[PDB]
Amino acid sequence: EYASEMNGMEIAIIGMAVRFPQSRTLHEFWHNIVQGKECVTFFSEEELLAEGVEQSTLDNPAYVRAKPYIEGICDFDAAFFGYSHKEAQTLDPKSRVLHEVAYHALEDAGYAQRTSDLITGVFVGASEDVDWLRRSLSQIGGDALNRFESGIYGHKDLLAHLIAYSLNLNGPVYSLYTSCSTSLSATHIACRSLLFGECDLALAGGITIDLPQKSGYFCQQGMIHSTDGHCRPFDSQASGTLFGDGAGVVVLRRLEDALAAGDRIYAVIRGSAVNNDGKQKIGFVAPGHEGQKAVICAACHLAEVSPESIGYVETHGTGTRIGDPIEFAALTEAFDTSHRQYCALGAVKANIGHTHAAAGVAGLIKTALVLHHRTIPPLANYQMPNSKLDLAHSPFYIPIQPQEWPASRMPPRAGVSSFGIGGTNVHMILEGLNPAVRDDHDQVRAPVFIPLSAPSFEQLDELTQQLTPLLATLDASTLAYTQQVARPVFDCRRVIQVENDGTQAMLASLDNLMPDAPWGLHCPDLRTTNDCTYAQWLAHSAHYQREATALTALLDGMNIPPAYCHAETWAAQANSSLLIRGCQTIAALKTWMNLLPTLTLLSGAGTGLLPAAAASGMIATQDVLHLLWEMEQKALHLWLPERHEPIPGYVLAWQGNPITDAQRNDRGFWSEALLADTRELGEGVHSINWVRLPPEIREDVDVLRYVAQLWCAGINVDWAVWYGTPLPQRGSASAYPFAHNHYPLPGRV
Amino acid sequence: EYASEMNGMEIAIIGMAVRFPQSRTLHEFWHNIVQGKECVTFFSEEELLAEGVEQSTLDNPAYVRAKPYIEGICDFDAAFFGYSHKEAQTLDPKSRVLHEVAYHALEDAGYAQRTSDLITGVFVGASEDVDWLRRSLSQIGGDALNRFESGIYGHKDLLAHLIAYSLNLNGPVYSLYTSCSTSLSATHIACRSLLFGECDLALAGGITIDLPQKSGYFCQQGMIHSTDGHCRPFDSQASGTLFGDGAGVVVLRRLEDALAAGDRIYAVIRGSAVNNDGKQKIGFVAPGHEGQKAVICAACHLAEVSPESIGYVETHGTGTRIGDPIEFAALTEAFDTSHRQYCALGAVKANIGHTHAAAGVAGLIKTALVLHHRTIPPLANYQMPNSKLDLAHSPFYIPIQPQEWPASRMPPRAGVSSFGIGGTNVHMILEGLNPAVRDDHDQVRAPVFIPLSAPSFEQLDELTQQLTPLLATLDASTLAYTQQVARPVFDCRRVIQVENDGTQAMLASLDNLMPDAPWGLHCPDLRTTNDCTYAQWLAHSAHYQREATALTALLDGMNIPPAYCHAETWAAQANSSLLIRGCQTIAALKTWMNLLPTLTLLSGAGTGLLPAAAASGMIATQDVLHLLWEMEQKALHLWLPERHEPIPGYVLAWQGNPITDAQRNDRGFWSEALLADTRELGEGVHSINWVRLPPEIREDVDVLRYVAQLWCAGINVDWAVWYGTPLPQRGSASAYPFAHNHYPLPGR
Repeated sequence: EYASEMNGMEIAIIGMAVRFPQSRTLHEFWHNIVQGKECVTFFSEEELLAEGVEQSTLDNPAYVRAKPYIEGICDFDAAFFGYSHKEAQTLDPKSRVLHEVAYHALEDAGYAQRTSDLITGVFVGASEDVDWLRRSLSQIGGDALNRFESGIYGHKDLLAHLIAYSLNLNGPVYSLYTSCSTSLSATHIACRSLLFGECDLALAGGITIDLPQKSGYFCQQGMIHSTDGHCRPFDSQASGTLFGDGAGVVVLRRLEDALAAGDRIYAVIRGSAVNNDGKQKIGFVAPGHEGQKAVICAACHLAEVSPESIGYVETHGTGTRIGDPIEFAALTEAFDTSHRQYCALGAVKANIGHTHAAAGVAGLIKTALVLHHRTIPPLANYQMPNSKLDLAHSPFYIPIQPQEWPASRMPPRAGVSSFGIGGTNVHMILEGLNPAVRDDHDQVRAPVFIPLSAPSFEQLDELTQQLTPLLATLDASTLAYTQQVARPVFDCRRVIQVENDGTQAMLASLDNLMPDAPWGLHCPDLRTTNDCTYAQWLAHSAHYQREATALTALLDGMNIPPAYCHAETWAAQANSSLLIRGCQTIAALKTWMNLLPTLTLLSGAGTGLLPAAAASGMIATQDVLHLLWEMEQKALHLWLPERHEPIPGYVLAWQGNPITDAQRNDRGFWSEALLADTRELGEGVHSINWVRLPPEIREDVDVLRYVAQLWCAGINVDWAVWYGTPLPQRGSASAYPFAHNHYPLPGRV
Repeated sequence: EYASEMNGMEIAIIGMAVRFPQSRTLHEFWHNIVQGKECVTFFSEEELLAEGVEQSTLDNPAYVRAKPYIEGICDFDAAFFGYSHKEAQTLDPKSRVLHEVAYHALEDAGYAQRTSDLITGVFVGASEDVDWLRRSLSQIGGDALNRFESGIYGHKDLLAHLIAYSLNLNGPVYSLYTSCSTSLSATHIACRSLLFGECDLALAGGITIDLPQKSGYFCQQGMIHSTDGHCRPFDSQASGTLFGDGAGVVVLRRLEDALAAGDRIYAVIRGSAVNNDGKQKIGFVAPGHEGQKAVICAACHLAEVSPESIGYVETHGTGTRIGDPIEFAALTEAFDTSHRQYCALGAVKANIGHTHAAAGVAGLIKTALVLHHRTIPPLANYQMPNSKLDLAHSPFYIPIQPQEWPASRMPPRAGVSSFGIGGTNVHMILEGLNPAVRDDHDQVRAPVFIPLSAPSFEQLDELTQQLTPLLATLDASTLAYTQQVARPVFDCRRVIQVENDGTQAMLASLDNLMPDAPWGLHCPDLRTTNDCTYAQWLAHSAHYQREATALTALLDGMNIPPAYCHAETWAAQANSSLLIRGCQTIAALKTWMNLLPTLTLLSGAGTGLLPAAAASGMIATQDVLHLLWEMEQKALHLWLPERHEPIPGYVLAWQGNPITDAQRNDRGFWSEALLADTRELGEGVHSINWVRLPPEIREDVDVLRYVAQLWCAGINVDWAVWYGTPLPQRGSASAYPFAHNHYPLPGR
């Protein structure tokens, strides 16, 4: 829950995906952040010569062989996003990488393929590097049609529109640029476009791929750059600024919609200000002290947040000698508080370098993870404060070792600053959420079931190997529920059972399974039997209880005695009646049609045929219920009801033979079936699949195991029917395994 | 003035500028629009071959020798925007052109060098050309630092931040791209930034320049490019689209602020919508029926505008044979009304071609001019409707002749639609404001003065020759007023007096002025002169009337009046009462001080020292009214005042000799001062410029003529002080004369 006063300006971060340096996933990114490790990979001369960088530049001492690079520039799943191999070859690598990162952000949001009723805008940015321009334009142009298609597909300008076209997003799709605050500017436009209500979801956040991956950079004195290959923000050894690669996408909702839909929310963006320096600085690349102070004050006033209550600031933190004290003094002036050493500082550019179009979304994703985990990270590469940082009389301390959030700064509020080269300064105030009530004291909960699904079996193997650090990071219950309801399903399926001690047990396939057969559920004669089509196991399911309330409301005005009209009392008086057994079987079959929506046949022998017919809709419920009352006591003058047709996707059976619109008008075989009361099991051959549980069901999760084994077959099980009236909070499941085909870079000088 | 409902959603287009094909200014653009002029030019083989296009590419029959191009992409005034010459050479030729167009839009809004208290955002978007990438990266990378600076100045994506740096705009500055709708998406999020309160002004715009200017293009079957160099939207012989260069910037403001600040408003964007096609089309480069229909419906809903009240729709109108019936059908099914042919269809791409990424602001500027001029333009190259177009069962007709905006369509609402290749569809609903009243009642009353100013006399001559089409189009009085209050002043100045027949007479300069002399206002003796400090001519000023009312409100508490008060009949006893001559002089002097900010001396011949000290603050105003009443009766002893401190500046003199802090404290100087002198040049020689008006003054525009000659003689004039309580309306004055320097394109 949020637990602060809700103005209208509240945007929730409901799912984030990264491809930062050494940070392929969000958990690897958080691991690098809380471990405080630099993600720059210093290379070797053989690696530079392999990537096409010549010894006449390797011998140059102002060429630092270091780059915070991204693995997987050339890998792309073309067919998943609707591309041909020729189209994916002509695509920019930024287009391919942000295709995958944006899909992973929708997946982490829980909206991977349920973007139909939601308007989703794509607000992404992209840096431009001249290296891709040299490679792509230096190739032979050929014809004019190919050149027009190459200018459409292979430029970063149409990045957002390609992402929207592949992911079928029909909101405000903009491709922004403000050159270092590009992705907090994109997040600001996303927040404003959501608060206006143009879109209901918003993908925000940029990408930089410096085409030559595994290369170095030319440090130079007139530039600002890291002279040694490390970025040291707010540090006495601040060498300069290290330009990494990166890609980050956040998915954003209004907090009212995100709380109503049960979305996991990392943090909420309370307010966001954007200004520009204009001429109020030294030059075009200079920082502006007053512009940064004004944007922090405007965002704090925006968020109705006093900077007393801010416990972390993700600074822009470029690691330069002169820009860091301007940023610190602007933060000190905007925090006109006279409270000393309470807010932490941070810079993600210590870890992943400057990212230049994903720098703002790097800071936003890092700050949302900081508020989500309530853990102040360490600021990497920091030992001594910069000599002109007046750190002692300031609001801000710098964390050297990871710590949890201070108790006297609650609710956790934090600020994300990204200040552009170009002058565009963005500040965002973010508030953390109160953590979820885990009512377990690490007691024995249940074996949970994680339904992995991939379009091919090797990707399913990638998923199953992905599940092990995922269970190392999260809890099994929310990961299981999120893979149940928030992930789209595909052909190749696999369920993993996870116990209290973490052991990933693959559920076995179903036996006696034949392909291309209808799915049926048969209920025996309820006069002799006791199981009311497994209704003692659906008694928790908050849908059986819903249909029990429905039959209670229908019965009140129908039947006299109290013991038949109280809900949730039917467990003890189950064997004491037949009307109770029929009502239990009605609600059980309704839940067994909600689950397994492709369960097509309904079957029933003896007096369970009236539950089968009333659930299927072939007979109305009224005459079934009071008819079942006289089968409870009278068994004389049965009244055969009206011939209704069932629910048109569904179909009835008697013992496996479908009694469907060929005999249904007859009074003969209905009364012959009902008055017989035989219960005899159904025949061996019906060429269909029976929903028949194993007889070792004693623990209320073996039924969930069985419907998981059903899901591992062709059934598209709707798992939300199963769960009780406290539904599980969602959280983050697996990321998609992409069928990584390889497209090389056409490199030419 | 607006005549609709203020929901708080309205954004006023208060200033526009273009650089379109054959459209250097806004008026050339509107002339090309109303004449239906196709602004595409066709080249000969010698012109293209000498321009730098290969002979094989010329004699290819799949080459079309036509391009709607911008004149002057290599010209730029670098020193105006803070650029050195190499630094402006490293600017791409979209940065230079859009600095000029953006300054012209901000100047047309009247906020050139007035964006101090206003937070101004820049929301522009360029479309990158592969050919200037070939130029700029065909240059040798001699240094790494030069490559970094040439990557942050050479790339179009820093376009908005370069504009905001050069113009000192400190609001939300974004560079955007949504394709054929880049500049309407820019206008859209500019509108949302204004409506949210992020910025008070917003420069929204876009630009394409495909850098071989004057060069043809390649067409074939798989491209949408036109077969014959003609863009013919909604036409039977629609060949295909025709891509040209273009630039255009609108300046936007919230409508309540634009009405409060008295801005000229072209049109009012009532509501805007942006969606995307998504995957719901055939391909990525295809148009989408449902996206366009949904965005037109959403924009009409958010604007609270019924689609039967829309009298003109500026379409995308790309000129293709397939996309034109798709766009017409989406407009038809978004216009759910059953009325037939009440709305005109427009397409600026008939005129200027598909100016990519400036097409949205081309259509928006055209639509805002249509609503401003209340004129429905022809659709150019239109002869016959397309065979898939059902104009008969539709809300739309295609005008062939320039029609007036019909009655029973007030207030004039219009929609503008730009539909990107990329899927982003923007639709906007614009409402025209109202016509200007023109309350001269077709009579001759006043020559009016147009203060041109420029930093050099070549620029000032160019600005002077701007006035023949500007007076051919605009009203002279509002042209003069918005030159007076809404243009920045520079050093080289020239006033052009325009009489009521429109003939331009340059206003002759002051033939006797002294350059370093401080300016002073001498007022003579009050006992002998029936005339005050030109107060009979300054009576019509609003500032003078305000000061007279406040002064009389001070006066009547302890004046023991003879009831000659209330400051509206002071001309009645301006021959007799020394009291109201003195008070009238005080109010006038003070008006002269507020009208000319560089006024210093206040010399007086005797009893004019009381109004002089009343303005300069050395004696309090109540004290000089009381003492001057005592001088009116004069039977008692003379009074020595409290002798307060002087105001900074505004120093006192007696005959031109600035006397302060030597005998300003004691008594007898005041005695020999309040005894009269009756001498005009009492100083002899002191090298002081005076505000002695010409001796022949009849028409009351002669005093404004003298103030204009003072302005042309090197001092600032607060021109708004002069005018009455109905102030004139601002309008469009004059495009700035940029000192063009040629920056050639690099080879290959």
